[PDB]
Amino acid sequence: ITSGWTFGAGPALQIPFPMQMAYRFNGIGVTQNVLYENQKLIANQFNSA
Amino acid sequence: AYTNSFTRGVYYPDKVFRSSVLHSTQDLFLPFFSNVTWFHAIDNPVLPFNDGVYFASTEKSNIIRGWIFGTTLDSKTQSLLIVNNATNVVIKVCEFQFCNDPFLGVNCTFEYVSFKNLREFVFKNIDGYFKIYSKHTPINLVRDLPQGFSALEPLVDLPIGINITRFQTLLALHAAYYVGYLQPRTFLLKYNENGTITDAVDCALDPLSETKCTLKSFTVEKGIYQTSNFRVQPTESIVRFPNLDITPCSFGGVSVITPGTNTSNQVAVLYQGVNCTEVNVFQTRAGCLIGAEHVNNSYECDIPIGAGICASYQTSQSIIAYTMSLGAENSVAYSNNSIAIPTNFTISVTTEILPVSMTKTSVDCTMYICGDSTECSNLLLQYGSFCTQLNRALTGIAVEQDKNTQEVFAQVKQIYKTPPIKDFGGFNFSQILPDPSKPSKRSPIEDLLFNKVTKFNGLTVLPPLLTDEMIAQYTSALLAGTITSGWTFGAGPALQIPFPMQMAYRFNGIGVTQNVLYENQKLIANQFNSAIGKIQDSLSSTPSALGKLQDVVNQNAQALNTLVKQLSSNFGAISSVLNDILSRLDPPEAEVQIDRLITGRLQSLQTYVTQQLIRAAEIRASANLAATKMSECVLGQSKRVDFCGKGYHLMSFPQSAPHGVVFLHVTYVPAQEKNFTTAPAICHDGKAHFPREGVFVSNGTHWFVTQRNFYEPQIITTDNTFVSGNCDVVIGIVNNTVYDPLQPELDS
Repeated sequence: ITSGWTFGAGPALQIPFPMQMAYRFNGIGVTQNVLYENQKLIANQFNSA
Repeated sequence: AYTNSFTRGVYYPDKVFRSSVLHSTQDLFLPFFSNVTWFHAIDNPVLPFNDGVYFASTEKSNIIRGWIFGTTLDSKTQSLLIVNNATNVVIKVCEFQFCNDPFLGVNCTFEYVSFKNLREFVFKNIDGYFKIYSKHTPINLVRDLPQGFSALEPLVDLPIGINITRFQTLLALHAAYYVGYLQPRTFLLKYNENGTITDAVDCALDPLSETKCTLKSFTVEKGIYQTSNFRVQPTESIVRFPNLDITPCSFGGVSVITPGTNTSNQVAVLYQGVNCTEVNVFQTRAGCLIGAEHVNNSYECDIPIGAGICASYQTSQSIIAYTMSLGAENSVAYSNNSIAIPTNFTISVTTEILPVSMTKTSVDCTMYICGDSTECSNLLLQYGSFCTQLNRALTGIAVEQDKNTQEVFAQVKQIYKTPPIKDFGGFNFSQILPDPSKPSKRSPIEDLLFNKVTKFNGLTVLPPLLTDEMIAQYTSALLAGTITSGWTFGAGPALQIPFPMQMAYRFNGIGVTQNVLYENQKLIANQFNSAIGKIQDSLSSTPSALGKLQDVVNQNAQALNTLVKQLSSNFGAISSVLNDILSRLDPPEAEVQIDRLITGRLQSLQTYVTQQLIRAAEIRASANLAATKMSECVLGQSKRVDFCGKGYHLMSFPQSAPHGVVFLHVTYVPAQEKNFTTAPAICHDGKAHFPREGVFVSNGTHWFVTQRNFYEPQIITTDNTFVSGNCDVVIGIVNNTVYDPLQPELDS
């Protein structure tokens, strides 16, 4: 949770959670701004889930 | 506690010429704690007796001259009474008029008629005969006799055993006694071919010797073992039988912890499941310990004992107990405006070992069970073809082995070769490259592996079909194709692409700009060469890699030895030699002896094939995994996390091993990091801006953009940014300006 996947092969590097989530979303093939424009609703959905 | 005829006192039970082989024999021998003083008659005369002397010192005599005695100081029993003419003797329990005090001058047969020359004697009255053994060396000092390891070699004798009195090996040419303290147990011997051999070993000096005899070996290796189960002493029966509740007594194994023999010899003992209150003392949950203490400092596990506690040879080094330690703790600073970035890299080399196959054997059921006896056959045929179906199954697994080998190493269609010029842009691949100068065509690391890595009763071994030579040919061809053509040849025809842009492609595969390689070529080459050198040295130094292969080799050898040994038992039969069997004792109980033979080989050879079959299942899963790794990580590049080495994989080369395979992984690792600050977005002209790739950072007075695996600031333009939406909805935008790249062309 603290360092994403960075620590898996080297020294851990701090990085904000929303930026990590944006990296994940770009990984799946969606532009990053979508996360920013809906982050509150996404967090609500995640808590409900 | 050793003061010698040395570890003689092992007499030779018979003349059977065992040679260079282990065998432990239980016989009549002598107990511990033999001490004695020197007295007056109101410095070693006749000893506490049996036949000779004790266990450690040095001498050489020319001393003894005279005698008037009895060997038991009686002369009614066998005295050292010399009316024995050295060719014929007299020994008299033969009843003559005995004088109660002996004298000296100025029927009881040897021909057959009335000693540091360590000739043992004979008065072992198994039905009344007489004889002598013989060996030789002398006494001029405290005790002695010499050293070796085995019994000697056979020429002429007539053996029945001994009854004289002074425990042996004897004292002569080429007040009260003194002897030492010896433990009686079995005695292991090793009759070398040349016959320069004297000694043996005991089993219960201490748990060290207990392991020594339990493992049936001498070079006890570092580890933990359990000897014969220590039944908790049932001093008396239970008061429960006829003529509030009662619970039976416990029991448990006795465990021994020890370092290597050459390392040291001090040993501790572990008791399993027992309570010390109910039996140095170290009370623990596991049980009782000696030499161990609750020590504040801790380490990782080195010699595991169990129950969440591990012991090691530690403070010099001694057997101590410590609580488990996982590792150091760490934490990081996470904030809404924090970020870390690396700046430097490095190159690493790792290895990997896997088994590939196992040897093939065969067994001839009919002769193994019958000994090639017509009577045995015409009795045995009534049962069935179970042995034949066993042979069928064995043949099936034998062919399956070669099937697996061919499957794993049949992934190439065409062979290649390297050009005579080895100009490879500074890279020195001569290490893993085969050398024609050697008698074989293997690389020096393969040669180092080959040097470092080092029956007639119907048993047969089937040689395989593939040889080391063309296995090496296959490996060399694969390496040459890989280096010459990259990964293109794995999908179609051969295409030539040089190494520099080959590695440029590899770097680009992991999101790294290709100019980095061109701007660091010499550094990367030097790092690679140093890594190759250090892996040569590491593999030349550490010998602990080959354990996986050694395990299966020793497993098969042990199984074969066990099945061979099990034949020699009697299973209740009067004899084990079939010829004497049918000559004397018929098959009312030779039919039960062949029944127990066939059923004992049902378990033992169905389990030959059964643990060899579970072993085949394990080796087949291993071969499947090996082929998968071959194809995925050798013919291409894998995006899987930690599937092949640690880090970001770049290159892979396979190497051949006896019944195994060797891999080298080349990975990329970041080295140096620095702190920075970042923000999500920028609002220059009231409009939101986002990075096309990378991330936005600031040095404090300026703002830049760079990739996510290497630090390289860049000026913010519209080439790497795009517009989407206004600046109100987003959170954390900044009031910075983006430089317009079209204006300095428009003004010009």
